[PDB]
Amino acid sequence: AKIEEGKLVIWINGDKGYNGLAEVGKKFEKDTGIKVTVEHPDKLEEKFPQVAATGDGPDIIFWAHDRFGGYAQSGLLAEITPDKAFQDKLYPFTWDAVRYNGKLIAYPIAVEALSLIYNKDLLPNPPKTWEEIPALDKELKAKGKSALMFNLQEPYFTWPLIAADGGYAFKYENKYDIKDVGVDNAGAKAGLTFLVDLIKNKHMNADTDYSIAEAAFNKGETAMTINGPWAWSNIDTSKVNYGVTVLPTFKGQPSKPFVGVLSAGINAASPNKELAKEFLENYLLTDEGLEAVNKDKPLGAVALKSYEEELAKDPRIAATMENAQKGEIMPNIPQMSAFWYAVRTAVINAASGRQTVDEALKDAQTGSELYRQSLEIISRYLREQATGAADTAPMGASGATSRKALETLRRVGDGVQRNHETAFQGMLRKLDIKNEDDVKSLSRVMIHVFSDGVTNWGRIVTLISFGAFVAKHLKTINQESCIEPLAESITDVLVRTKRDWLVKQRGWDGFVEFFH
Ligand SMILES: COc1cc(N2C[C@@H](C)n3c(c(CCCOc4cc(C)c(Cl)c(C)c4)c4ccc(Cl)c(-c5c(C)nn(C)c5C)c43)C2=O)c2c(cc(C(=O)O)n2C)c1OC
Ligand SMILES: OC[C@H]1O[C@H](O[C@H]2[C@H](O)[C@@H](O)[C@@H](O)O[C@@H]2CO)[C@H](O)[C@@H](O)[C@@H]1O
Repeated sequence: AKIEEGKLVIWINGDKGYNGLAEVGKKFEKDTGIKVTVEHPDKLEEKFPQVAATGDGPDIIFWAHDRFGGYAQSGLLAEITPDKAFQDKLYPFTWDAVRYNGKLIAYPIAVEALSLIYNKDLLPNPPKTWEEIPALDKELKAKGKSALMFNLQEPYFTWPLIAADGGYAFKYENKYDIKDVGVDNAGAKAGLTFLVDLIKNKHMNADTDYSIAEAAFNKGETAMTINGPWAWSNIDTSKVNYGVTVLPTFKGQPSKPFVGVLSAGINAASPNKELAKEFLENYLLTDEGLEAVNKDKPLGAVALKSYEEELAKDPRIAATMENAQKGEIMPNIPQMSAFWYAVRTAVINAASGRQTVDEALKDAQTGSELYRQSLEIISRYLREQATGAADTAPMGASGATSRKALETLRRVGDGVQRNHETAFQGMLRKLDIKNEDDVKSLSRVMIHVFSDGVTNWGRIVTLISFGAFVAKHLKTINQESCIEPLAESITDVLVRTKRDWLVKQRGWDGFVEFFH
């Protein structure tokens, strides 16, 4: 659980040009004598947060920018401080994607969007609408072919259709109303229903994954796929005559892909930060570094202006950027992980018939909102307990649940602190909480005490009640500013460790019901 000094270990996804990246790594070694090892582990985006938390993991991690806010919030990423001469070399909007709480937390590499990829020998004129695909499949079935196959196991691929008629993740208005989540509105239902009808009508198969769709397209069995620039390499190898074009419309509106910026972050625990900065700035993020990677697997529209000027002339890149402009740049906020996990489950379940569309997307909504809803409740309870007066500000979206949960919490939590005063007092003294630093350390003890045994609402109340007990203390010793970080810490333990149980209860609505 310690990163070796004097070399660089890099993680990148197995669908990217890791062989090309290693070539850049060989050029680095040739100059510096430093060995660069490139790995592509399965589920690297899930592994990185676990291993980095213990001071382990790679020196550099590559992923789309959406995951990096969560990493940064957890303290896992070194701040990046390029000089102006280096910053000026990349498009300002790519830097924006890797900015979190005012600070740059990675190097942007390339802009990625999904496009429609089509076999020009089977389909000289690709469909402009989703709606015409059923009839097109019927035509192609008569030839022993099919219209469309794409990965149905990852929600990234289905999201453009879900968002077309009005589905959205976190509402953007001045900022991201994390409280306003749009995964179960009429637009999202209409899009996912269209997909589920395609499967029911035998135009697609719920089990199709990345590998199956890729093989089917690259063997000329299906006339269309939906994929990103990284996929073009393998299609070149297959010698399918393909084009890349704008995704189909749904209900007269453009498909709206979530746009990712492939980004390179530096592990906060790396003893090799200067090596990493040197590698990224002066080897990778150059014309020749990016070309080496791009020649292995296309990056998309790269962040480096000098090299993108060349790539932009490619009609596949123009198509990529057209789709991107119709879509939206992903948030990098910490709750994106939870959003993706919820929507993944919803798509799979609706596709398989395990849930209806309405059942599936309702669960997704609950799952995506759970962090913020929980924090509203816990923060307000903590602060009103500590100060003696309630917060007057409006709840917001799903404000009844919040209000009702806080009402219930007050009633059911009243007993608890009195009833367990002695044990709460004893635990308080052993913890010796004095400052914000102490608060940040509590996470481990807290997890431990809330571990094992059973899960029920009473125990959740006990968790939060001790929270309020600590908050009251923090206020009396003039550390009122520590209550909000205490609330965040309790929320994080709750929603992570109890996610599936919470969603099963219909979230905080279950709580209000249970103590009715
Ligand atoms: C093992 O299975 C259990 C355990 C519990 N309990 C009882 C005791 C151990 N307990 C519990 C909590 C809430 C979870 C942790 O809460 C926090 C802890 C820390 C360190 C922080 Cl900083 C914060 C903000 C919250 C307790 C919280 C405080 C104390 Cl002092 C105790 C406690 C008591 C009472 N006696 N002792 C010796 C201690 C250490 C806390 C906790 O989860 C269970 C259940 C089921 C329930 C229930 O139905 O209510 N409870 C409360 C359980 O499953 C069998
Ligand atoms: O499906 C959810 C998944 O979507 C995105 O991951 C993409 C990634 O951006 C692409 O570069 C490519 O590798 O395909 C992935 C989908 O399989 C998000 O970036 C990711 O965080 C999320 O889990």
